[PDB]
Amino acid sequence: MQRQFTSMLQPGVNKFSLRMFGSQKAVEKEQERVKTAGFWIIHPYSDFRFYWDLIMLIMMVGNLVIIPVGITFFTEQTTTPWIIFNVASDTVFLLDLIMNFRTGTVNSSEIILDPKVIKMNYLKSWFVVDFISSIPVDYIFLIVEKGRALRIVRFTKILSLLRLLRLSRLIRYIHQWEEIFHMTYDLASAVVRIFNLIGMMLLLCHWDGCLQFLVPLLQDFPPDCWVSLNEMVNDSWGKQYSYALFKAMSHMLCIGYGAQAPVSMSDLWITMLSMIVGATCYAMFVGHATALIQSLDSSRRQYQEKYKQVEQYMSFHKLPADMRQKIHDYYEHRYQGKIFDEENILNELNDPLREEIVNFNCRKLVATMPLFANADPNFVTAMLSKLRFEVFQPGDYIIREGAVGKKMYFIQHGVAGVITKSSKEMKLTDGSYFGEICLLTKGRRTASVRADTYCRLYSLSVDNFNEVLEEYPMMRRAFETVAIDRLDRIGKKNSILLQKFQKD
Amino acid sequence: MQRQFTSMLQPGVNKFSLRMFGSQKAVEKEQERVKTAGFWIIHPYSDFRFYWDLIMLIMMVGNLVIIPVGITFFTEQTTTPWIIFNVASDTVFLLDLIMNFRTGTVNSSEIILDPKVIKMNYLKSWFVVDFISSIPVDYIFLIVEKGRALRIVRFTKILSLLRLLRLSRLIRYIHQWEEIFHMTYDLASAVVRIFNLIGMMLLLCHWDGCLQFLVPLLQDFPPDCWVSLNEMVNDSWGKQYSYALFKAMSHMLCIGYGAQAPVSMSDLWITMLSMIVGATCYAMFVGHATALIQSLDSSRRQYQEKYKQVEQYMSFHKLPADMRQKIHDYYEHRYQGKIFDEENILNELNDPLREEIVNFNCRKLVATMPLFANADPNFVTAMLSKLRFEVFQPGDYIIREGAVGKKMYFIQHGVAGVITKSSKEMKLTDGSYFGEICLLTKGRRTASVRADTYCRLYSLSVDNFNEVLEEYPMMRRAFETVAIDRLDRIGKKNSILLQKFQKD
Amino acid sequence: MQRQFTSMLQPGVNKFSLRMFGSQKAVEKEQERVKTAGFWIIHPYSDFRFYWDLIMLIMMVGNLVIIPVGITFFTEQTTTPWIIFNVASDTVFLLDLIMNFRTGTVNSSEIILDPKVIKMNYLKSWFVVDFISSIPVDYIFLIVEKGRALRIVRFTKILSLLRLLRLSRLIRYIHQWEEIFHMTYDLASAVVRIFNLIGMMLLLCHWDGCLQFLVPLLQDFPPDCWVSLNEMVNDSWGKQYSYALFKAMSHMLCIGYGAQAPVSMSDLWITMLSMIVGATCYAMFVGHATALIQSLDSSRRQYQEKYKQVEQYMSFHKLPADMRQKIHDYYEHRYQGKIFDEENILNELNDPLREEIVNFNCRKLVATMPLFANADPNFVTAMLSKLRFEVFQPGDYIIREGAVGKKMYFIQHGVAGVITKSSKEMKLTDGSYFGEICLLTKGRRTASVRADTYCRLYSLSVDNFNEVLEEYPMMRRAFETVAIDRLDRIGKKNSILLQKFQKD
Amino acid sequence: MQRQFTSMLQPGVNKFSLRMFGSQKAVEKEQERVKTAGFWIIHPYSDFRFYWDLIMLIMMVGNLVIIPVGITFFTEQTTTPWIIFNVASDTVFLLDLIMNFRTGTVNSSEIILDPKVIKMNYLKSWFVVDFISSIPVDYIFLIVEKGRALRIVRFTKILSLLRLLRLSRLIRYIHQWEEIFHMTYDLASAVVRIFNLIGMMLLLCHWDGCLQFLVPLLQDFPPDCWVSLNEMVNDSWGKQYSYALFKAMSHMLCIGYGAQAPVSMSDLWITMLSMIVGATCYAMFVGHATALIQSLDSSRRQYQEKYKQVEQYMSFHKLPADMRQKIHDYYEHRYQGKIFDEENILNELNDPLREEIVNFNCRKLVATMPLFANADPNFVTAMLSKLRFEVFQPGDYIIREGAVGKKMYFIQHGVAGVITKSSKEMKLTDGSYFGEICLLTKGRRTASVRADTYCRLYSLSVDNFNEVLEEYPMMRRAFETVAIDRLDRIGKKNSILLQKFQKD
Ligand SMILES: Nc1ncnc2c1ncn2[C@@H]1O[C@@H]2COP(=O)(O)O[C@H]2[C@H]1O
Repeated sequence: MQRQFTSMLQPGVNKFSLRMFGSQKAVEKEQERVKTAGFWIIHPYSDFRFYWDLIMLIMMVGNLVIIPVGITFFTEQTTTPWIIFNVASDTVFLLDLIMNFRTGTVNSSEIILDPKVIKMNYLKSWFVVDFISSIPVDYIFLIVEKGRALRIVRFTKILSLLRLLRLSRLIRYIHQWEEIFHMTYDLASAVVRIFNLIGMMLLLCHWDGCLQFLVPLLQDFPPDCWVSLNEMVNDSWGKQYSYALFKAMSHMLCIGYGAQAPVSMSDLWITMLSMIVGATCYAMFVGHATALIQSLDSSRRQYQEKYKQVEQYMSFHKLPADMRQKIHDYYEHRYQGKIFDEENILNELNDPLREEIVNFNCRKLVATMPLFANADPNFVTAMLSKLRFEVFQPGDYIIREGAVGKKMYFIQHGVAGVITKSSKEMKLTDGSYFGEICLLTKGRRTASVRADTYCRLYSLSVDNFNEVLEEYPMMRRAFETVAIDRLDRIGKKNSILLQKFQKD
Repeated sequence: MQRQFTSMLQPGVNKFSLRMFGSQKAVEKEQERVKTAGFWIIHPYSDFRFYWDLIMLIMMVGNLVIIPVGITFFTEQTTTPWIIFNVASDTVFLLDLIMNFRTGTVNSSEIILDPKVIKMNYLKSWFVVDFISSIPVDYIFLIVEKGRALRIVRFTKILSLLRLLRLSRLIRYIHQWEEIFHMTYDLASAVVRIFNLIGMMLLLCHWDGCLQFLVPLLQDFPPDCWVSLNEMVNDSWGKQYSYALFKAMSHMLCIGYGAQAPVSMSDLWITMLSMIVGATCYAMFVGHATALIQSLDSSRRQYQEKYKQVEQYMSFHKLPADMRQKIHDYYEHRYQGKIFDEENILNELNDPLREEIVNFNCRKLVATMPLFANADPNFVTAMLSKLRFEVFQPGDYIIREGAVGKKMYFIQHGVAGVITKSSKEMKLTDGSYFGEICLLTKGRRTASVRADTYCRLYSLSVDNFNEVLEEYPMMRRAFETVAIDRLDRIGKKNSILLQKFQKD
Repeated sequence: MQRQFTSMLQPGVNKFSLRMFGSQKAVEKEQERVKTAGFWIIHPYSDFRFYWDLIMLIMMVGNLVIIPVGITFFTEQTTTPWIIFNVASDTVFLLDLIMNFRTGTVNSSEIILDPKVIKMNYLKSWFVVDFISSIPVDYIFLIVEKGRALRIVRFTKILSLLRLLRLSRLIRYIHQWEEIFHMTYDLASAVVRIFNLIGMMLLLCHWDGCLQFLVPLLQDFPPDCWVSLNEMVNDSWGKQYSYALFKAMSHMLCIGYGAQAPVSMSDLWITMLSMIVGATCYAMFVGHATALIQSLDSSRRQYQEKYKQVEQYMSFHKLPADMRQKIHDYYEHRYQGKIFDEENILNELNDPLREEIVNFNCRKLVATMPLFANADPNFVTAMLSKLRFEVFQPGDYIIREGAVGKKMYFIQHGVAGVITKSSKEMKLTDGSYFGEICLLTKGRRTASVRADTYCRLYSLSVDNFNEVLEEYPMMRRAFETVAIDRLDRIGKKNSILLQKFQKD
Repeated sequence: MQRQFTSMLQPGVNKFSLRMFGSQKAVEKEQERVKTAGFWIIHPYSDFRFYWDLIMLIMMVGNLVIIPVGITFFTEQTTTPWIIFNVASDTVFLLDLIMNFRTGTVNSSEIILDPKVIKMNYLKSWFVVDFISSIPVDYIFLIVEKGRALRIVRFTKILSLLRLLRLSRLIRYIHQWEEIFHMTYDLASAVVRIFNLIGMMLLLCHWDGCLQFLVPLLQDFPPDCWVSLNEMVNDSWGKQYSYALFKAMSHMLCIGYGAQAPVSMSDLWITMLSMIVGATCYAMFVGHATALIQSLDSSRRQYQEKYKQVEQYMSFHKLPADMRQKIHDYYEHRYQGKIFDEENILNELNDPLREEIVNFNCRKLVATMPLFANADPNFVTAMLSKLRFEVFQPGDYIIREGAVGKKMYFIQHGVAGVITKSSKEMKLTDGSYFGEICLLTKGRRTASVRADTYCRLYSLSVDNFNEVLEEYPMMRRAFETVAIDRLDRIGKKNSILLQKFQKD
């Protein structure tokens, strides 16, 4: 199963991968490139690499949690199981270190050159810290000593603490994979940021708890320390840890001290350090929280902000209360508490998508109308692209009689009434259009039109209409025919239209 | 009164409802849809549902407040009145649970399918938690036991604590109804968010207060606990609660500990937990406050921000101080400390509304002018739509003599003076227009015009004017006539105009 | 001096007033309106009113500071000087109350109707609180009693505390005058908001300090209170106040308790209340600070944000590093770290201002050029309005030979070199223009032009140029002449131009 | 080496300098201006000045750190080394003061007038504070005394504290140079702001630590002070300082008190003051942190915000889930999680840069296409400027057969298939163009085109195409030829094209 291994090493065709590299052909090229170095090089966005990093993360986390505690509260640090654990952990880290040379880096296109690009760049960047972390230094030191004890013991713990420098690597890994996870699952940034901070914060607290206890151990439990004053040196490890952790935590969240304020200088300085660390962390957390909160209601906030401008405008012109109310109502009907700019979004989209959206919007209208179903779909598409959405309140004159008409209408939803001299009352339903005659006749509006209820209309401008009809002269005839009947019903004969019909 | 009940079950025609569903016809359709399931199904936006939720909220709140306290500070938990209270409360919750199957869900259109849509979705979503909360588990356990006591008693309290899981339901309800309340009364989001948080925070504090006391009770008041060290075990319930609450509250708001720092591990851990809960809550509160504050002065802030850009621009070109001052003055006059973009807002509005606004703005002007009152209102409307607002400072040449004039003017407010060679001094008042001759003659400006005080003018561009006058050729004649007299007064005869008049 | 008084009562012609009311004539109208009610009514924006409010504010502040302290720490509350102070203060407040009926309200235009508008609205709005505050209730109570003592004494202090309800009025006044002060001196909003909060916060702290001491006094110094445990009942007033204030302050800023955690319930509850008040206040302060900070660097922040978008764009297209660097350099040269949009700002301004700005920008250019100084200033104005600012980096081909030229140029600043076949090297200085021939000839570019150093140019488009020259055909001749000489120098004869010259 | 000195005094030609002054010629002018005053005046942006300020900053920092400590914890303040240090420090400050008269100020152009502009402005601005700081006042006082001791000693320390007023100058310097450093290295503002605050905060803490100890020293260690209660008067200086610092720091970060709550009034008041200082500082820090955090993820946040609007839009129209998914996919492909507006950025850039960018984008396309490599580069440039980027998803009809075609295409990347009646299957690769025939023929689309995979296309509109081809009629012929072959292959003969070819 070498082929399988090879496949694993190369980048898979994931959704994220596709997004990164565009087409699938492009992905293949990357794979081919990878193939140059055999049974050695690993691509940064590979599946195997992901798995490896996952493996690392758990282990790393454990080490960060467990190691300090082990160093501090357990004096028997040369016992079997512990030793076994340590060596094994070190091995994994060593392996990881080795892998980083095989692993490709990303800066432009990813650096796939094995001996030159990856090795020489990594050796001058992060290799120094990593190497120290990977190797078991304390054990080496012990071996050296082998080939007066208290001092040695004291020294060893500090040396062992070098194994905690793996945190940097962990951080790096998190930063890498989190970016990848944004391009997969569409994560909210703020949430992610807060979670990381929380993880960091807790870790720091833990370290402080360990650290505070540790200094006394290192300093041989002097009587003016906090451990000796409470008389909990001979108490169980767990209790001590808890107390230490509590002490650390208080400083972090700005509560208080331990049993008493620190007496000895060493203790005092440690406390101060913790406070400095803690307070800053807390501040950062607060900031993060604020950011998160702002993000969460950003959609709602924005709308309100936009509306505020409208209010200000009104104030500037000193409009009557009634008028203001009307405007407010209109706004409510139009946007329904949702900020967006159709002009921008539609522009951003491509043609087919736009068509799809438009069709969905006006599907009902299309179904209703007799002209739209029979004619070619291309014509329909042409028509619906040029439409512009409008909302009218009840008691608004949509068209006034005698004016110069720039735009016709299409009733998607609601009921509008027609008013003409000696025409009684005529009411229009959904899937009806009005204002077609003034654009055809090139004259004035034959009669007034006023909305009965709230009317949701799709307007079409004159120029657009003309453009549409230059492409499809057969559809104009139908329109003309429709107009003529309406005119007859009304009682106002348009002569030009009649002439045109005769000609036809 | 079954009809009434049915009506209640169906959605009413509220303002919010109208907003949601658009037209009233649409609302009727929803009602009809609801009617399919008889004496069973309840619509989410129904009036009855609202009332039910209101009923729940009070009760729920009471339970959240009262239950924990009861569990903790009252050992006599099997007494009559308490028992009566508990059972009754449980009944209501059970009823509510039953209702959720009858209640429709909102995701698109609301799911009105009774046996399939509502029941199967809710059973796999929130039913598990709810059911546990509703049932009186402790009593059931007791019954089971009936069909050594201390342990049982200890167990029972924890079981009873399951009744506090109703909080989730409460939260859900709040989230639902708050959305509805945004679409009714136009609430500020930030305020709402803060209030909810406050409610939550207080509740949490209360729980902590209860919780802290509770552990000692559960653990049988060990001598190293905070209750036994203060010697307030046998003190009255209320005092204990207060002290406990105080302790909780301090941790929340980051003040301090109780009488002393916790000695026993159990206490210590509890304290730590509280601190973790408390600190985070505080941070969240701070964030919310920040958000609120930003929202409150957002209208003011924005203006300032906008102005800052202007200042920066000036700095970039390194303008003289005098010039800068002038610009500042202009800005002050123009916007009056109010950020808004007329171009956007007007576009957003529909035609009738625009007309109304324009009319209100220029009502005074219309009243003043002799031409506007006599002519058709359509013409007036056409004119006023195309107008563009402008502000001039005293000592600014509005028109310079001999230039090519692109726009005429209309004095809404202020006083402007005309300057011509051997024309002495002429001053114009509100409701007067100037700059009409260059657009009619299609030549140069006959004389200069300079503002006396601050002038608020409505400009009309040449193209727009032409457009207006192609529709109404009768109004042009009047303009021409007006011009001729003015020309005569001046002493500069325009020949083309004269010719036109002769022709007429 | 009744006339003077009358004048004072009426609104003065301040800058703020002018801004509010527009023209000075308008202000006069307001004064006339005011005149309807004689020796009675006061305008809200009057000078006298301002002075009155100033007088109030100091007094009010003093009362807020002094009264609580007096109530608490001085048992001898019936002494002479104190009595004198109190009565006098009350008198002023009573007078202020009376004034509010005379004072006009602002909602639209300000309500100047004396008996109906001002009196009936204020009587149902804020009169209840105010009246109570104004009257000396404690003294009245004492009088009543006159026409067992300890209880009475206890009662009286609480009654006196009603005089602290003037805070509301103070707040109102501050809110009023701060708005006015925005329209005078162009204050930063955030700063103002923070200052108010600080004032409020300190006041609250003071009250808490007083309040904490006060309860013990009211409760007769019970031995389980904080005052009796420290044994500072018989200590001097000042020390007590300080300690009390300290205690209050700690709760506000989240430090700690007093000497010990509160023992008695009353004390405990008070402490809790203070904490609730304090913590919230602190949160608010933090929010305000955040807001202020964001405001302060908003000009800088915005620029950075804008740039970030550019960077993102570059990243999207995956541009070479060199190219990116070039772009960065260009950006630096163009905007100089200053965000602004000329297109918007210029549109916002009126014509004369624009002209002034343009002239200032291109004054140097005008001075340099021989054509601009001799010709009419109108022509110059026309030219300079249509110009568009551009920046070029050294080594950029401004014009390439043989291309179709849409725009000519004007060198404001920097040095550009001309490159033609067998033309050697020609270098242009400030106040020189190039690219004029392609627009005149209506053909192709005669020769290439490349920048030597960083060149700051003003471009003029073809259409604009044509527009300019239709108005002024005499200036075209000069241009033609200039071109011809250049052509001769080059060695490339343009025939059309020659023909035109011949015709001329 | 006087020439060198002179050079140093004058402004160097740095990058920052260039940015400030534009061209290098301009810089020379500044130098010339500087030359008017000889061996005296120093320019604000000079290199020497920078160095001087750097020198000051270290020294100033040291003084701020060291002086207070010296004043407080060392009673032997008249010893040799200390004296030597003090005098030397004073000398430097005196020199700096002298320099400020020689140093030019910046307000517009920098004030280079030596006796009038720089001296008279600085003498009325900041000279008062500075002078006091510079002079050794304590020593002068001592001298005066020379030409009962305890009181004198007490006095002297306070006088010496005047030397701490150099902080203002330091602040000023920082504010100056930080602005300069923004215009050099493109620093993130937020980071800079936070760092300054941190520096300030620490300094304040230090001062508080010193200050707290100092009052006892001044007050002669009264037994009710915090130093005497802990019995650490005779302890070493360092320990005392640490304890004092700790005490200060706790108040700053809101932890607690020292050993006990303050007993004496003096101590108490000091503590309160510290708390006031501390809390405010902490709040400010929090605000700064928040600002920083918002800045850091602003690029990411913005994108998310933008997307939210899209989501809202979708919600408003109530689109199907499938459709929504499609839209999401499109968005992901198009922008790749990166907010930017090409329309704005490109407008902001100049022509050459745009050309460069466009060329880089379409270099591959150019390489691919046979027509583009052979023809003139000018033509290519013309073509590529007018192109518009578009993205298509697999299964989208790019062109539908029979429609009126407004735009042709260019396949940068991906694979698109052509569909015609009885044409089998034809597939196009990168560097191929389609949609050219409808623009040439001025008719309808000959056949449909649908994307196979994700297609990245560059569209060219009809009008733009026409514009391009009016300039280059030779390139049209090639296009026609290409079309004809394609038509032949298809089987649909276009007659007009054929006619044109014949004519040619
Ligand atoms: N000898 C010259 N001196 C100054 N400018 C020139 C000379 N020759 C050409 N130019 C300018 O360089 C430009 C090149 O393109 P145009 O033909 O648009 O217009 C040309 C002139 O404006």
